[PDB]
Amino acid sequence: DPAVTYYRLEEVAKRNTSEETWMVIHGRVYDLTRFLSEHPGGEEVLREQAGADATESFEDVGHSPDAREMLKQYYIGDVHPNDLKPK
Ligand code: HEM
Ligand SMILES: [Mg+2]
Ligand SMILES: [Mg+2]
Repeated sequence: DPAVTYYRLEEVAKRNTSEETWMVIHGRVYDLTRFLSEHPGGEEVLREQAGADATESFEDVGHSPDAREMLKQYYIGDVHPNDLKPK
């Protein structure tokens, strides 16, 4: 619990603009505000899903091992349990 700060998806949803962009990937929240400019796939696809769980798009694109490593530096917390899928 403790080493983990939780975020309700309703809060994540509000970080959907260039000033502060967050995104959920496999139950974890990422502050990608500084990452936007450096994303090889470009900014637009990230703006389209900012504030939301983009796990499915992330996985369908087929990101590389180094892409997944890059996620870590932007990890800020976990999705609140109330917002998680039931199974
Ligand atoms: C809205 C979610 C995301 C979408 C739709 C997306 C989409 C894409 C697309 C379309 C490409 C180019 C495909 C190709 O290599 O031919 C790409 C490449 C890449 N993306 Fe994303 N991306 C997303 C999130 C992220 C995140 C969170 C990171 C990590 C911080 C990331 C890191 C990369 C990197 C490093 C590449 C270069 C190719 C690779 O290493 O796999 N992307 N992305
Ligand atoms: Mg704040
Ligand atoms: Mg590695």
